[PDB]
Amino acid sequence: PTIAHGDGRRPSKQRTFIVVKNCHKHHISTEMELSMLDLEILHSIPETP
Amino acid sequence: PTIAHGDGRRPSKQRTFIVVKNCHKHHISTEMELSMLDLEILHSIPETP
Repeated sequence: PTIAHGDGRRPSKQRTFIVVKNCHKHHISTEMELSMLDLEILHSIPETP
Repeated sequence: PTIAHGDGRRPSKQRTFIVVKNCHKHHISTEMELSMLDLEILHSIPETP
């Protein structure tokens, strides 16, 4: 908006500002290790304690 | 008003003051701009959505 003033200065027309805001994408990585012998007995079901 | 005194000083009379004040004027002006196309098609009826 504007103000009207009695002063001799020119009045200024209606004005709008159009503003663009942009994203930021961030990337996150973690790592895990698993033993082969550990993965071995998982499939079978145990019989002896 | 005044207050009487016993002294030999000459008396000041009844005192009257008349003060005149007048208006002051202010003018206020805004300017707006309207495009041709808006004001034209306002009269036009909607044929299609």
